[PDB]
Amino acid sequence: DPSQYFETRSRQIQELRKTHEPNPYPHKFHVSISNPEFLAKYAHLKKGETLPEEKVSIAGRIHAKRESGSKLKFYVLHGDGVEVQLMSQLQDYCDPDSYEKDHDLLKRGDIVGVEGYVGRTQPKKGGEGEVSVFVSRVQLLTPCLHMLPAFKDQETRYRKRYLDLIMNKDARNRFITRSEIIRYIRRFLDQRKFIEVETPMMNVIAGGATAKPFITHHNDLDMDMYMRIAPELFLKQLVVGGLDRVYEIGRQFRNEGIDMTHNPEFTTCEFYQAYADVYDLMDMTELMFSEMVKEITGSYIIKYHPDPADPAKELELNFSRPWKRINMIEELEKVFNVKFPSGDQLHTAETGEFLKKILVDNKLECPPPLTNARMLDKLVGELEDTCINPTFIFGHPQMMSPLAKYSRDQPGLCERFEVFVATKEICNAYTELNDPFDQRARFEEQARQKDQGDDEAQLVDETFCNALEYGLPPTGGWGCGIDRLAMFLTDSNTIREVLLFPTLKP
Amino acid sequence: DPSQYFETRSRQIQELRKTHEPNPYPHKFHVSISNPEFLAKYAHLKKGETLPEEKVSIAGRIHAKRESGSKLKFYVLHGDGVEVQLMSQLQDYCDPDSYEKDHDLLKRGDIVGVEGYVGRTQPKKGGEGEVSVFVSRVQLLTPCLHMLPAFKDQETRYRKRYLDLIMNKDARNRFITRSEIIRYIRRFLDQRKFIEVETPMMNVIAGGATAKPFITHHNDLDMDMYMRIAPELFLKQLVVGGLDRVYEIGRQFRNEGIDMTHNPEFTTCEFYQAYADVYDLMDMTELMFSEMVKEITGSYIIKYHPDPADPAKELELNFSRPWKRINMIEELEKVFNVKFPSGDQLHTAETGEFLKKILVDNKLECPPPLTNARMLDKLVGELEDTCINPTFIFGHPQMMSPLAKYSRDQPGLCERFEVFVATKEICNAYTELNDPFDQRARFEEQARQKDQGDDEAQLVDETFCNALEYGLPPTGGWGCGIDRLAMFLTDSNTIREVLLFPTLKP
Ligand SMILES: NCCCC[C@H](N)C(=O)NS(=O)(=O)OC[C@H]1O[C@@H](n2cnc3c(N)ncnc32)[C@H](O)[C@@H]1O
Ligand SMILES: NCCCC[C@H](N)C(=O)NS(=O)(=O)OC[C@H]1O[C@@H](n2cnc3c(N)ncnc32)[C@H](O)[C@@H]1O
Repeated sequence: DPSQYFETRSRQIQELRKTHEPNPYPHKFHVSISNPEFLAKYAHLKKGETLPEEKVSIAGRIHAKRESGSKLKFYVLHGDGVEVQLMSQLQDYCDPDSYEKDHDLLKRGDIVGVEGYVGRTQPKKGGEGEVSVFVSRVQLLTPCLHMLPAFKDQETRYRKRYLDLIMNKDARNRFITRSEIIRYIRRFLDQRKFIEVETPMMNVIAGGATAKPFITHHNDLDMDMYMRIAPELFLKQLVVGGLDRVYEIGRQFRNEGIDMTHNPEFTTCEFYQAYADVYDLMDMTELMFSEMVKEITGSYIIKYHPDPADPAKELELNFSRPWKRINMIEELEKVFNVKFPSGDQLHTAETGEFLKKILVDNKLECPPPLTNARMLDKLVGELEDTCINPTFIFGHPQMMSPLAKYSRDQPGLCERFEVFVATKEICNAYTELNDPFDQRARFEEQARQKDQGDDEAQLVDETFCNALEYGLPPTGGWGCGIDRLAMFLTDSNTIREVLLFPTLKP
Repeated sequence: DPSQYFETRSRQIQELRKTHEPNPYPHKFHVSISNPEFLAKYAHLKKGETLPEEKVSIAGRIHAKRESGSKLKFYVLHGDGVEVQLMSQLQDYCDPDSYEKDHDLLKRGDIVGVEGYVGRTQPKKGGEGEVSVFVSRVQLLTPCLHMLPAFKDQETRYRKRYLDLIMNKDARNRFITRSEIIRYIRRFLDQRKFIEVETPMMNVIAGGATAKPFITHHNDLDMDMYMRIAPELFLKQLVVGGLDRVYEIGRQFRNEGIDMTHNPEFTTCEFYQAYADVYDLMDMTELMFSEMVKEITGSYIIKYHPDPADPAKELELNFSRPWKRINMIEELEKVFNVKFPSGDQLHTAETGEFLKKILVDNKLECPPPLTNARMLDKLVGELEDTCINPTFIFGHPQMMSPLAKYSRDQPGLCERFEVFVATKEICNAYTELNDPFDQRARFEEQARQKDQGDDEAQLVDETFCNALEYGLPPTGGWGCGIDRLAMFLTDSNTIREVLLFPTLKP
């Protein structure tokens, strides 16, 4: 029957394309007022009151149609996230000889334009009225050839996102919220005289993060190229150039598997501020995010539901300042009740045995290669799993942070922090390593990590090294995951529901 | 000697990293006031007047250093696009025993922080004074290991953009202007209740334009994918979903050669508005662009210098409304003094012979394949080459516009326009083709164009065709080249000077 409806409506519309008495695909319809403005402009009307002088013209998609008798029909239009009811008595219709022929063509799902006047209906059985258009003329703008469903399934909603947006309206709101998150961040940085810049997405070396890149080829120059995994190395060059405050909100490309917090392409905001350090960035972060949550949510506290198998599970995310701050190695010592190496020894093979002994005793599986950086990163997860409120984890070792500046007092650690919300990492920031001598050392250490099997290690970029030799000022850098911010502010348990068209496993 | 300077400064700084008496790479310096704010706050000072009570602390890069005698030195700092002079008498220096040792370490090009008070110098020979910092303490923040040049060359500036920004400051301004163009467009659309969205950059089918795409591979899913050449087909699906007004400012990827108006990756703004048509878009375009030019330039008229071999050549770009409007085929008939086919016959092989006869008689070389769409596109160039002011070219044929809606009165043409400025195409817009029956026809016609050798033809996307069957309202679509807008508003004769890091021919 769905196939029968599609074939019947197709032949009907196809005939109208030849005959053009209704002209099923007209060019222009003049909308006098949007549906939301319509409902707000005339909400003051009392139940039963009408203004026949107030002529309007609106448009939208038919979501409901009912007809009682032959001289009365009702419609419900969806438009701009608002539902508007139409009432078409025959005494209100201009040209009553066209009344029945104009209506019989309209089916549920069609885009229609309608003219008429304003009034609030008076139900005999339910009361409270409804601001409606008292139809004088109705006109088909675009016919819907398919029968719309009466649709829970998840991964069909991702291939036909447009159908999801038609049927739910719940999806529509969270993508608007995602837009508002991005515009809040731009406002925050623009007001601080940041310059919005754009750096290449196709590079000969993909640096600035630890990830596997996408590869492509430019035919005209017979040149293989990597899709960028981060804009970091370019943005620091701009700061070397004199652009003291830059930021970029764009797409990243990382060749990794899909899960509830990972997409092969995703949006991240990175900003760089000269003459600031981590402690400036820590105050910037919790000022920006706490006040963003209150402005968008209405409260400093969010109720998040992480488990899709148990929607009753409720987490309470308190973004109130000050945020909890913890030192990584200090708390790792408390988690496992053991004194860790000094910190300048965290790269040694003796430390590697120490880390693996903790992993196998606690039955924590670390996928190979078992470099000290990866093994420790797995151990840090035991800290992340109790960070519900936004929590700073500070003091990453140097073997894990090839581009973060060494700590001014703690020997083997870096001035670096990550923020975790509901156990997920939402942003990464540190004091920019502006020391070309130490930078070379970190790049050599990464090269040795790749020698033991870590293909995602960050090897040296000599142009970036040249910029550090000309001089990068003391600056602070910062990067966040926009998609993950959208998850927690829209109460989405998966990243595939804050992405309009998520990467499809075909 | 440049190598000798780099090796000498390296050994010197390397020693300071061990000794740490100066500590060549300190962590944090507290800037009391930015250099531009400094020059504006104290510009009221008269020549010779000082305020020893007003203590400041600023930072920047040394661009000039002079020393007269042993107790007086001058510096000139560059910061935030502003140049500030430092005066360091020994009577002003706190701890005079450190005065000479603190200064001798500083070389031209170093990032330094400086403290002192405010005053305007009084030159005995040149007058007019200069608001200066009367130094009490100077401190090295980042040493510059390389000798800066005394630098015209072009393509070395693209590989070391940071060096370009250090030496010129002329480059710095046009990238700020480019930022202001993007933010003007966002303001224009945001004020009209547009939603800023993001659509995939990695698709299984790259549609929405006529171009050759980049190909890549996702390992986890063993899946080949195309980098997007346009977001159009996704944005129309959002309008089918109920997002009546959407826009996206992001990167496009087209595998084509580099020239003065083409980069393999470039930024384009596309917006889609339901219930509007070309004539709405034409007024939107010349309202947005004319008022953007006046707000950013200060005038409705721009002086553009297109030829790099002849910088004296000056074009006058008048963005005043109304803009000139011309019909494509109507003016092509006047250009060649010949009546063109009816328009519904422009796809036929008889028309193909007609087009080639014009091309070979006028010695216009069209690279194969010689499809009617390509041959006509070459002929249209003869119109483009006299469009100095922003000019609409309206009425493209259907064989050239597979996604533009057919004209309501002109049989074989589409409601489509392109805007040309100084003979270059800056934007492309039309009435969205919301007719799935005719859309299939256009996709079949493109498939036949590919059969005759046009590998860039737009073949069918069946998911997008499904969305049109559910119903796309009558909408108008619009797309512009941000990089090309930046060229004309910054007086840049090549696209590689409005791109921070342009694609490098290695
Ligand atoms: N100089 C200071 C550091 C700047 C940030 C650094 N360049 C960077 O790339 N950070 S990152 O940790 O690699 O990623 C940034 C954030 O993006 C998010 N992210 C990372 N990978 C993904 C994926 N795959 N999908 C979605 N979001 C992701 C996550 O919240 C991260 O904290
Ligand atoms: N539905 C209305 C039409 C929307 C626009 C359509 N999707 C589109 O892609 N237009 S385009 O003509 O293919 O490109 C848009 C603009 O981008 C610019 N452009 C195109 N190719 C390049 C390249 N290679 N570099 C820089 N700028 C470029 C140029 O000004 C074009 O007018």
